Amino acid sequence: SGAIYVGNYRVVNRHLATHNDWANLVWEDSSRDLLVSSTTAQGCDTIARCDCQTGVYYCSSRRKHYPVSFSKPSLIFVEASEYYPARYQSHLMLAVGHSEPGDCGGILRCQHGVVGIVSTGGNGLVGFADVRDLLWLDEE
Ligand SMILES: COc1ccccc1CC(=O)N1CC[C@@H](NC(N)=O)C1
Ligand SMILES: [Zn+2]
Repeated sequence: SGAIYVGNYRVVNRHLATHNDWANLVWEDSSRDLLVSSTTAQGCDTIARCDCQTGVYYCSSRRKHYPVSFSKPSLIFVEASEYYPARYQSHLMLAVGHSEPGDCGGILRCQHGVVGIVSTGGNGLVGFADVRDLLWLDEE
């Protein structure tokens, strides 16, 4: 589990969105595993606007933050899970790092701010849904 709180937005994995998220929906995209809902309180996270390929992510199954090198956002085939059939996911970045299904939502960050959230993984890989192209998260 986990979310990014930026401005009056909450960014979560689409597959973990709550009824309150759907009833306060701003934007969602199944092909990216992302959903954004509105919030009453202002958040403290800032979004990175950069091309970093190194950062640090939070892994709940280890209660630890790990440094990682990650690929550029791409279209990658993701295996079937309890939440999606096997399909192509867009804007996904892969890295070598531990992950388990419930690690989705952990933040990946660089020196510039939040880069994305854990979305996929297995066998010593972890995949992150990028958010750096969503420029509208920084305004209104
Ligand atoms: C972090 O995911 C894993 C880690 C280790 C093993 C297996 C997984 C995959 C998994 O169970 N998934 C459930 C949510 C689905 N998200 C998506 N964007 O398709 C991925
Ligand atoms: Zn950066």
